[PDB]
Amino acid sequence: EGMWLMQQLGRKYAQMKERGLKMKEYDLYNPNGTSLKDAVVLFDGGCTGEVVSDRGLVLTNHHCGYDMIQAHSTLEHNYLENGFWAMREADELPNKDISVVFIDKIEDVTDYVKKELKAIKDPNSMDYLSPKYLQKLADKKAGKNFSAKNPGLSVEIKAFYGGNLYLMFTKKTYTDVRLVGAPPSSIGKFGADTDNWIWPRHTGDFSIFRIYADKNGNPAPYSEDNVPLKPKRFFNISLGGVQENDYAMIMGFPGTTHRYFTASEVDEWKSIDNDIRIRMRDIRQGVMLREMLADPQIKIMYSAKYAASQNAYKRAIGANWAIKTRGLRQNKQAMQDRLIAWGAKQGTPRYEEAVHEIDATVAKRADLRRRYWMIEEGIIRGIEFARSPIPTEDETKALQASARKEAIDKIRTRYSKFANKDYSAEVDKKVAVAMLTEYLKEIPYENLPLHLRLVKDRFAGDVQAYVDDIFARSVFGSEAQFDAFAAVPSVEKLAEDPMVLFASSVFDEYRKLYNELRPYDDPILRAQRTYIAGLLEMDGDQDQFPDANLTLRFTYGQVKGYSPRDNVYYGHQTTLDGVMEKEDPDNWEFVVDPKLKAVYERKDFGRYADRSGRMPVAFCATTHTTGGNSGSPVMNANGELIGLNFDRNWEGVGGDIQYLADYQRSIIVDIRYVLLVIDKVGGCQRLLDEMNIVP
Amino acid sequence: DEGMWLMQQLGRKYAQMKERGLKMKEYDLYNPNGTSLKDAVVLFDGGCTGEVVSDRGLVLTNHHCGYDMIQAHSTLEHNYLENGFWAMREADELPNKDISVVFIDKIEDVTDYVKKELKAIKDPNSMDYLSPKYLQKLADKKAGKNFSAKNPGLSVEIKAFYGGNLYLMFTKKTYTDVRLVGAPPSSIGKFGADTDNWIWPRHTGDFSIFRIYADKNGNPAPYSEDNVPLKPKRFFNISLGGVQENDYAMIMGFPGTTHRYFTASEVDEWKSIDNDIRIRMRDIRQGVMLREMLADPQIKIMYSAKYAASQNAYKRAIGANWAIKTRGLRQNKQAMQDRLIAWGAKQGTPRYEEAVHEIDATVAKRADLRRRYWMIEEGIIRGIEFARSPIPTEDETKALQDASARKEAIDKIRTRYSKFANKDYSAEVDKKVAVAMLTEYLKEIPYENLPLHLRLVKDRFAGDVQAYVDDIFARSVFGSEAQFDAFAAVPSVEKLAEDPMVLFASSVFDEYRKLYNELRPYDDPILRAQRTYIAGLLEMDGDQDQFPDANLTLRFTYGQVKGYSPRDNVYYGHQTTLDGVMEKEDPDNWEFVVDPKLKAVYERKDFGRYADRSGRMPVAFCATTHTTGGNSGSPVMNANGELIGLNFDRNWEGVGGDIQYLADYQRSIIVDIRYVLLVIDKVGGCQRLLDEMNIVP
Ligand SMILES: CC(C)N(C)S(=O)(=O)N1CCO[C@@H](C)C1
Ligand SMILES: CC(C)N(C)S(=O)(=O)N1CCO[C@@H](C)C1
Ligand SMILES: [Cl-]
Ligand SMILES: [Cl-]
Ligand SMILES: [Cl-]
Repeated sequence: EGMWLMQQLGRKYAQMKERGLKMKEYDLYNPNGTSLKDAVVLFDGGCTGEVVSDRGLVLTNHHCGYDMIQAHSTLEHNYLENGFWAMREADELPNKDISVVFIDKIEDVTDYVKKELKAIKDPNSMDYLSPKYLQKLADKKAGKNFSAKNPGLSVEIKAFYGGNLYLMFTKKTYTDVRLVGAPPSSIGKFGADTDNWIWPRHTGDFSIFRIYADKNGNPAPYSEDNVPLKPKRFFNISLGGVQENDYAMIMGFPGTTHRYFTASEVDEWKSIDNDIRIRMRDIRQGVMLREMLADPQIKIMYSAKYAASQNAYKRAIGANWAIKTRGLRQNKQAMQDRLIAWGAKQGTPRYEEAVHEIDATVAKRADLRRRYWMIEEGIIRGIEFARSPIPTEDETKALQASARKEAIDKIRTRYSKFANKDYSAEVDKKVAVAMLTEYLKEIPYENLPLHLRLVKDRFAGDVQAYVDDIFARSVFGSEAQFDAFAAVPSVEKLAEDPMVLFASSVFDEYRKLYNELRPYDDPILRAQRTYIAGLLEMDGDQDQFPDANLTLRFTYGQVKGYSPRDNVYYGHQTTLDGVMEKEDPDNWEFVVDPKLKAVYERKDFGRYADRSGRMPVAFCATTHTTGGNSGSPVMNANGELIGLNFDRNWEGVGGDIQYLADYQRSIIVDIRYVLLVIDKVGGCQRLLDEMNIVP
Repeated sequence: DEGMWLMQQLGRKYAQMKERGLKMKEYDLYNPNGTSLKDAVVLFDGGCTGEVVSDRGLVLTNHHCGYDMIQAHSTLEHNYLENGFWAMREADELPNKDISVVFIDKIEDVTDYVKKELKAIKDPNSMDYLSPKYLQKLADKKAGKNFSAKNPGLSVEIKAFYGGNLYLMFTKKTYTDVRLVGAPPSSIGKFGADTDNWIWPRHTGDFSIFRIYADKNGNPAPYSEDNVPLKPKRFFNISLGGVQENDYAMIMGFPGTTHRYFTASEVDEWKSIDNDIRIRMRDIRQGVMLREMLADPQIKIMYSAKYAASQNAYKRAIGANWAIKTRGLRQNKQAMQDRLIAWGAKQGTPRYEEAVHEIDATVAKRADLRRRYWMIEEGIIRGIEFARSPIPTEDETKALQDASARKEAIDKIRTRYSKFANKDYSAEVDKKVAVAMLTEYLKEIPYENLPLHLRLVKDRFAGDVQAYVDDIFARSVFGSEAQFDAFAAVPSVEKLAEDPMVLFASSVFDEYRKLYNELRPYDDPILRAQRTYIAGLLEMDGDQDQFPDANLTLRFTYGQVKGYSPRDNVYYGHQTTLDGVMEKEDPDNWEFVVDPKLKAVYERKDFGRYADRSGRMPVAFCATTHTTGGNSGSPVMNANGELIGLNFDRNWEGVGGDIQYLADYQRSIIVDIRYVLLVIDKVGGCQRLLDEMNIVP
């Protein structure tokens, strides 16, 4: 059920041992010594990774190392499509802007932070959650020249439990992290977007990196003189596999959860956030799909934009399914009613006052939040010409010196980036007509961005005419229209341009709504500090975990499938046979790598197949994970690596608010499948040889 | 693999059935010389199965089987199709015109008699051995002089089995006064609607209730207010004990057709011609139709039924091609024929190998013609609505060329034009469908093989299909209402003779008939070779584990209540529940609306004695019985012969089961009798129907 702090391992250890954990507590996490925790990294700011060799080899997801694989891909060596396998360490590719973070030490600094906070005076101060304020406290505690006396090391203080607990992290950051191996995208991204959030899953979602450092193992930026890192700890690879009900545990960096939402916040999340995102994205995607299916050239230009819109659309559908069917609202209502009854018995009304302040803030910001999501989903991300060029103050105060030619070159560069090889003005006019028709039906005239008032006032309610006019008269409506403006540029032409006025008008409303809504966050945050303090004082810190905040957490559960619906059971494990069942050579998402298909036909599974002779691919577990847990190590009862977490089923996405024991699962790529691909597909034996593989 | 056995085969199967769980005595299930459970099974309205469930002639069948009767009695004031129907007294049961129920009174093996009569061979290539006219002359000769007059209600029929190696005579008793008694609302009767057709898990309460009426002596009689309910020889007892995984289950019914003795070349032909063309052409047709229906709500109303009708055999062809691709159907037919050929070589008889060779040679020779036939049938005949536009008859053209018969000819042509261009016809949607369908057709069928009018695409329109179609509608008398009325005011034979739509329709129907007539002669050598082929198969491996092909005659099948794994890591259990109906509820999707009375029964758990041991309300179950079209409405029996459900569908993964039974995928989809009784009770409130049934604890 939870995403536990490392400090909470002592308190959960007996429950974990009862659930099957065999390793000693301090071998998993030791606050004053080397432990398994030391082999876990924050990979490139938002993923998790793990050290799997004494030479700094790192495993993470294919989708986590995707940008690095793509940056090294060319028409001559397309690593994204064919995979990449460095046959020697010297052939491993450096990556600019990459990092791996080790959590060297973790310390509870609650009393220190709370004592420092007593000097505030203003009760409503938000310094208790300020990264700038907490960094000044972290620097004071670590010392004046800490990073100079301890190179590669840095300190950070974070708030937990709404500001009721503070931890200081000492981090070791390495920035020379090289690409070592990757399967082809047909394996690494087998499901592609069709299987995203889906279980059963048949994706070999892994990539391999290596941490490099100076001669002493200290962090150093890229240098040809850097040597592989010999770490304090690395994971042993298990080849024993998994069976149903086996104990499994994960360490990683879950980003965000909302476990302490009031019932009113669940209602708001459903009725505003999710319903607007679902309604607006379905309109956008519907027009886009019609156009992509009618023209193969439109499919090429819009495939990535369509897939990017679908990802959070599916998340919102899964989240709304949980609100509708798993009683999330009701369970938050029961959680807050229990605290209110306990507060009434203790003679302390502050918990009931805190829940009331959250409800009153939610109810007061309702119309504004609705207007914000409507413009963000409907226009800001819904219509491409909302992000068309807006001339700066510097650019107009140049057009009306020879700096007129420089202003036009800057505007031209932005026009060329908006109307790029993937932009269709015709598809965008169609999407805008459907999106604005919905937007104009939902947002009253007095609440519209100023330019949108022209639909009723100037165009007699004809949205199609309004959109046609924007393109017909705008300097960004076509290449010929821009070039005619660029030849004779007037600031009066730009100031009256229908597309400039639309873009300016919608961004002005988006910012005015953002600025008006920002003040409502603070009373809710302040009330949550009191609310969570009451919850913890009443039921304790065990069963109720602190919300995820991109910090190192552990979660434990079992390898177990689930029943998605009446008479249907999804087991705990998928096989290579499932990849072959899904093969469709004329659908790019489900093409099968010929070397992999041959391994399957010949049953060349070696030491990686299960006892039945079947090749496993992926498994699922009752661990509690979220975004940020991509690439996380999945451990055995003995702490040996059995897989990498890479996704979670859509039925469990409401698990960020309420864990769903009968539906929520972490989707994990089996480590045996990872090794079979490195071995029989990549032929990269040296990587197998440097890992410590246990029989 | 698993079969559809003749009643005659119950004796030789009985010990296997008993070891698989059957508890009832052989002659209680079927007895050729007495009353048995076979006497409670009926052929319902020519193509469904039904069963008698009371001593007062009450009959259960599917909702989709009694659908036309429920619809014929529905009005805006009493919409029985939508709200259900529950006659609260026998006098309130509604008569139905053109309905029938057929009882299989006697079944007799007449093989020796038919084979002796056949020896009077004028031609050794005669097809009389399979002729309904010839076999009826033999049935009439055996039954006697005016048998129908001496035994009113009874009739005799002889059918060929095993490709003409076995003949059975059936004595049938037909009743034509069959009244509507009860039906759930369509939201229960067709809950999955087209989305869940061929789908397991399934949550549909697919049942309807009728009653057989007869004269005072229980003899068949057409509808009369003086008719009384039939007291039958036998009826099914209803079980409330339910089902559990691995329980024995058996069915009796009338499966229509199978192709269990196809050669490997016939499987290849079925895949590469029949199925690939139907799939390719229907996907083009459906794709254009769906885009138009999604862009215009009025087009969705007009084309929903045509779209759904096209999809049904399209999904069947996809499921059948999945089996050919993944279950080795071709290979298993090849192994079946190679084994017979090896055994024939050892026996010194080359006739079996010669028979398989004749089938292969006939299949290979008719390939181009059969491809051209399926291409025109799927592509144009079925694919394009203006192919079925009016064609003036020889008598209509003669009437137009000096009498009052001119206005008679115009009124007949007008009636046909009005039926073609009806409230559901869109000329614009049809032009779009025709442009996509003809583009595919013209790419597949060479110029010299085209219907004559289609040659104008290359010759007159420079290959522009859109211009050719636009021209058909712009210049045709049937292109619009105003164009027809202008023709009707000044009709000339010459206008009709040069009409582009008339020429298109005539041209495509001429080619369709020429292909049909050229292909028909190839059926006979295959049929004659199959008589020898199946004779060899039976002489070699016996009439024990190879059943005769289905031919709309009474058969039994047995298996177990068991689910299956459709794909890697996915398991579909053997039983669905009322919770599955509630999970599927979508009030703004007509297919998945839930009846408010049913939703209340679920919320209150008002399941009575109908719920399972765990308090869950069962809906449907699936079994390893071997069924096909014609088995809708079939009784599903317990090990004791008690009714446990009604068969109503089969999963798409098992549709290849008409050629090769698929033990790990093929299932019969059955509505649980506990759910039927729950709906009659808590939804219909029709207690009298429960009271007349014999319900066993
Ligand atoms: C194949 C596509 C079109 N979908 C039906 S889906 O399975 O991806 N589905 C996953 C989650 O529920 C929906 C939001 C979409
Ligand atoms: C998109 C898919 C999942 N279908 C809804 S389907 O109706 O096309 N399909 C159902 C399974 O059996 C096939 C023969 C047809
Ligand atoms: Cl380290
Ligand atoms: Cl012979
Ligand atoms: Cl099978």
